Amino acid sequence: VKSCKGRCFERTFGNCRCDAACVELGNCCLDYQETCIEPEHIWTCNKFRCGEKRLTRSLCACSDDCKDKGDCCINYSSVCQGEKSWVEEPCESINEPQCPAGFETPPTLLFSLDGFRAEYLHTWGGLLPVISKLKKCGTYTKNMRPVYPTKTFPNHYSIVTGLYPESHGIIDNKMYDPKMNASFSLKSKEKFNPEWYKGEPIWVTAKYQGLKSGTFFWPGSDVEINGIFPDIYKMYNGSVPFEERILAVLQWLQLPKDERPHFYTLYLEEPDSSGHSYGPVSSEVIKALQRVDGMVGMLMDGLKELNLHRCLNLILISDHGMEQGSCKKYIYLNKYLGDVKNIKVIYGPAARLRPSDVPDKYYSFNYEGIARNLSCREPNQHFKPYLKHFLPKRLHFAKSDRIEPLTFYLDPQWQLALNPSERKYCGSGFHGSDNVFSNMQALFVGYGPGFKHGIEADTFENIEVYNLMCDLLNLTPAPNNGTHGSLNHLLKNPVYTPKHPKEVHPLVQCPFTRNPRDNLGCSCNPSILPIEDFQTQFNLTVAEEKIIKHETLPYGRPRVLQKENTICLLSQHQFMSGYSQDILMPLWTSYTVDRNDSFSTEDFSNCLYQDFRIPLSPVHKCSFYKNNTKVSYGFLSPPQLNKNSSGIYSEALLTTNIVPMYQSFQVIWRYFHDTLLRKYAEERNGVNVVSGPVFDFDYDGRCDSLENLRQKRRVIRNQEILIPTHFFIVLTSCKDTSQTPLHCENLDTLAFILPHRTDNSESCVHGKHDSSWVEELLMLHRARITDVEHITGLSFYQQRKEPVSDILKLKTHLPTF
Ligand SMILES: *[C@@H]1O[C@H](CO)[C@@H](O[C@@H]2O[C@H](CO)[C@@H](O[C@H]3O[C@H](CO)[C@@H](O)[C@H](O[C@H]4O[C@H](CO)[C@@H](O)[C@H](O)[C@@H]4O)[C@@H]3O)[C@H](O)[C@H]2NC(C)=O)[C@H](O)[C@H]1NC(C)=O
Ligand SMILES: *[C@@H]1O[C@H](CO)[C@@H](O[C@@H]2O[C@H](CO)[C@@H](O[C@@H]3O[C@H](CO)[C@@H](O)[C@H](O)[C@@H]3O)[C@H](O)[C@H]2NC(C)=O)[C@H](O)[C@H]1NC(C)=O
Ligand SMILES: *[C@@H]1O[C@H](CO)[C@@H](O[C@@H]2O[C@H](CO)[C@@H](O)[C@H](O)[C@H]2NC(C)=O)[C@H](O)[C@H]1NC(C)=O
Ligand SMILES: COC1=C(OC)Cc2c(ncnc2N2CCC(CNS(N)(=O)=O)CC2)C1
Ligand SMILES: *[C@@H]1O[C@H](CO)[C@@H](O)[C@H](O)[C@H]1NC(C)=O
Ligand SMILES: [Ca+2]
Ligand SMILES: [Zn+2]
Repeated sequence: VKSCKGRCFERTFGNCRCDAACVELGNCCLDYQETCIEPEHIWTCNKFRCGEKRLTRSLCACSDDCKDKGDCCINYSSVCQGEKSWVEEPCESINEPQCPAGFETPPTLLFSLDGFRAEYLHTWGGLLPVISKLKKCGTYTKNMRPVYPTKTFPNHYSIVTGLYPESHGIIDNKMYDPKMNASFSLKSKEKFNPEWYKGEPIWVTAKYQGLKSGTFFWPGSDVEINGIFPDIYKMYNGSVPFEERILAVLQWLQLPKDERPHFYTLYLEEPDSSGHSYGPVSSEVIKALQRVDGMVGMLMDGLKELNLHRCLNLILISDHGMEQGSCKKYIYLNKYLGDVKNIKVIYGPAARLRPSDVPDKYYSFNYEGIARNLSCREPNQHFKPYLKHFLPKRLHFAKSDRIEPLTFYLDPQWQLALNPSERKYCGSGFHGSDNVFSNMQALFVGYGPGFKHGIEADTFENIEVYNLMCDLLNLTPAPNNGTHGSLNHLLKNPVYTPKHPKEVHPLVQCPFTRNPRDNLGCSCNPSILPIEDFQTQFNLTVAEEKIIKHETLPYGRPRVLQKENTICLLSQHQFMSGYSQDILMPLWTSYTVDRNDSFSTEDFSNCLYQDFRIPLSPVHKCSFYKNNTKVSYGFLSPPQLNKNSSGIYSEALLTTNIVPMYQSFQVIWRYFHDTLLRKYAEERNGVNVVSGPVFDFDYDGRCDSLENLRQKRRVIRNQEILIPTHFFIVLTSCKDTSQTPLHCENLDTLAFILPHRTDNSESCVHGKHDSSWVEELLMLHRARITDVEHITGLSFYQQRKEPVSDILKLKTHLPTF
C-alpha cells in the first residue's frame, strides 16, 4: 500500500499511485521512479529492484528469474545475492589460466581511456577504486611514454602497430600527402582510404596466424588494411553509451569457440572529452574518471560472471595525457610574418608549416627563410622553429613526406597558430606536446594470467606494447620499432628469449707500417711531449693489453652490424677505438674518466701526431684545416684528459682520433669535455664514455649504407670528406655510486645524439652565459641507447653478465628530469 514493488502501471485503491499520471498530481508512491522508470534508463540493480516483477522496458532484469533467462544486470549477484564484486575481492595470483576450450591461448583485450594522463591515477587514485585494484594486483608503470605528436589517432595506431607515426603514416588527425595530392580528415571519405594506414595492426598480424579479432572502436579498425577488417568491428559512433560497448564485448566472449575472437579492443572518449572541455583539474574530469573507473568495474564484474577473470589478459591504456591551455600561452605567427595568405600553419603544441600552393611549391618553398625569420626573435621565446631533420632524433618525427618540412617545438603549456581566427578556444585542455612532458605521460595497467602481480615497472614506451600483445597471443610480431624482449620483465613466462645481435665480419687489423715521420703542417704547443718512438710506445705486452681493455671496454667493445664494412681496433693507453678505412674516421672511441682525473686548460689547437697504423691522407693533416672556413676537426677521446700528468695526453692527438667538426659545434664539444664530463665524473664516481660520428642524410633514424655515403661526400680544398650529421655520446656509471664503472652490479646510462650544425641558432646564443645553453641542448637531444644503436649500426654492452632481456630494458630507457 506504501510501495510500487510488483504493481508498476496497475491501478490502485490504497493511497499512492504507480502510473505515469501520478507525477503531475504529486501522489506517486515514494519509490515509483526507482521501481518503475529508472530501470528503462540504468544498467544496474539496487535495493529497490532486487526481486522486482520483470518490466518489459527494463534494459536488464533484477527479477528472481533473471539468471534462468540470462539477462541479470551485471551487478545482480553483488547487490541482490550479497556476493562480492570483482573490486571487493582481495588480489589473488593467476599462475595457471582458467580458460574454456578455444582459449588454450587466452584472449587479450586492449581497453583505451582517451586522454587519461598518468597523473590522474597518481593524484585521484583514492577516488578510482577499480583502476587502483588493477594496479595493485597487476603490472603497472607510473608513466607510459606516448609517441610525438601526443595526439589520439597517432598514438592509438602506434599502440597496435609498434611503429612511430613517421613510419605508420598517421602523423595527425589532419594531414596533407604531396605524393597523393590528397588531404586526410576524420570528417572526410579519405579517413577510410587504406593508402594512409601503413604498417600492420595487431588484428591483421593475428588473422594471418589464425586468430580472430573483435574491435569495439579503434583508429584503423574501420579501414580495410592489407585487405583485412577485424572479424567483428563497429563503425565509430561516439554516442553509443559506454555500458553498451562493454556489454557487446561480453557477448563476443560468449560466442562459440570457432567464431569467438582472441584479440579485443574497447575505447571510451573520457576522460579526454571532459579534459578538453573543462581542463584536466576540474569537477568534470573527476566525475569522468569515476565514470570510466566504474565501466572498468563493469567489465571485470562481467568477466567474473563468465568465469573469464582468471583467463583474459587486460591491458588498460591511454593514447596520451592532457595539459591546461591558456590564451596568454598561445603564440600567433602573424605578429612576426604579417597577415600573409601563402602559408597554412597546423595549430596547437605540435605546430607545422606548409605552403598554400600544393603540391607545386611543397619542395621548392623557402622553409629556411621562415625558419631564420622566426628564430631567437625574443628572449625566453616559448617556441622554436626546426626543419624536421633538426628535431631531436628521440622524437622520430621526420621520415614521412606527410610531415611538413618546417615544424615548431613548443614549451610546456604553450601552443602556436598563424592567427587567433585559425584555432579553437585557447583556454581549453590540450595535448600534442613533447612526449617526455609529465602531463603527456599515459596510463598502462596489465592484469591477467600472462602478467606479473603487484609489479611497478620503470617507464616504458607505447611502441613496446605491440610485441607484448604478440607474446600474449603467441604471435610472431611484424617488423616494428619496439625492441622485442625489452618488456619480458612484465610477463610471468616470456615466450621470446632475445640474443645480442651477431657481428657480420670480425675485425681487420691495422698493423704498424714503417713510414717517414712526415710534416702535417702543425704548430704544436711546446708543452706537448711528442711520440718519440711510435713502434716502442704501441708494441704492448698481453699483460699491458688486459689492463687497458678492462679500463676502457668494461662492457665489451661495440660490435658493428653493417654488411659491407671494414673496421680495425686501435689500442692506446687511455682509450680504444674502431677505425673505418672506408670513411677515414673512427666509428667509436671508448675511454673511462675516474673521480680524481685531471682536465688541462693547456691549448692543443693545430697539433696532430701521425698514426703509422693507417696510411697518411690529406684530411689527417693540420694543413687541410689551417684557416679552412668550410670545416674544422675535433677529437673523440679528449686530449684534455691526463691520468699520468696534469699536462696533455699526446696519444689522443693521433690522426686516427679526429672527426670533421664545424667550428660552431666546437663550442658544444669543448664545453662538454672541459666542464660537464668533469662534473659528471665527480657526481657519479667515474663514467665510461663512448662517442662517435653519425651519418643520417635520409633522416630516417638509421645509419646510412656505405653505398649511400659515397654520394654524400663534400669536396673541400679538392679533397673528398664526409661530414657527420650528428655526434653520439653514451655515458655509463653504476646505480651504486660507491662502485666505479669497472665494477657495476647495475648500469646507469645517459646518451645523446647531438645535431652537427654549422651555426648554434638552435640555442639562441646572444646576451647569455656559455654554461646555460649547452647543458639545455644536450638534455633536449638525449636519446635511448637503442636510438644510438639504430643510427650508428653499433651494438653496446654485449659482454655484460646480465641476461639479454635486462640489457634491452636498459638500452630502451630514456632519462627524464
Ligand atoms: C621502424 O620500423 C620500421 C619497420 O621495421 C622501419 O621501416 C622500414 O624501413 C625500411 C628501410 O627503408 C623499409 O624497407 C624497404 O627498403 C627499400 C629501400 O631499400 C624499400 O624501397 C622497400 O619497399 C618496396 O620497394 C617498392 C618500390 O620502391 C615499394 O613500392 C614496396 O613497398 C616494396 O616492398 C622495402 O620495403 C620499409 O618500407 C620500412 N617499413 C615501414 C612500415 O616504414 C623503420 O626503419 C623503423 N624506424 C626506426 C627508427 O627504427
Ligand atoms: C549512434 O548511436 C546512437 C546511440 O546509440 C544512436 O541513437 C539512438 O538510436 C536508437 C535506435 O537506434 C533510438 O531509440 C529508439 O528506437 C526505437 C526503434 O523502434 C524507437 O521506437 C524510439 O522512438 C527511439 O527512436 C534513440 O532515440 C537514439 N538515441 C539515443 C538517445 O539513444 C544512433 O542510432 C547511432 N547511429 C548513428 C550513425 O548516429
Ligand atoms: C591536386 O589537388 C588540387 C586540390 O584538390 C587540385 O586542384 C583542383 O583541380 C581540379 C581540376 O584539376 C579543379 O576542378 C579543382 O577545383 C581544384 N581544387 C582546388 C580546391 O583547387 C590540383 O589540380 C591537383 N593536381 C595536381 C597534381 O596539382
Ligand atoms: C572506429 O575507429 C574510429 C575511432 O576509434 C576510436 C575514432 C574515430 C574514428 N573516426 C573519426 N573520429 C574518431 N574519433 C577519435 C577521437 C575521439 C575523441 N573525441 S572526444 N574525447 O572529444 O569525444 C572522437 C573522434 C574512427
Ligand atoms: C619575415 O618575412 C615576413 C614576410 O612573411 C615579413 O613580414 C617580416 O618583416 C620578416 N621578418 C624579419 C625580416 O625577420
Ligand atoms: Ca639513414
Ligand atoms: Zn584530445
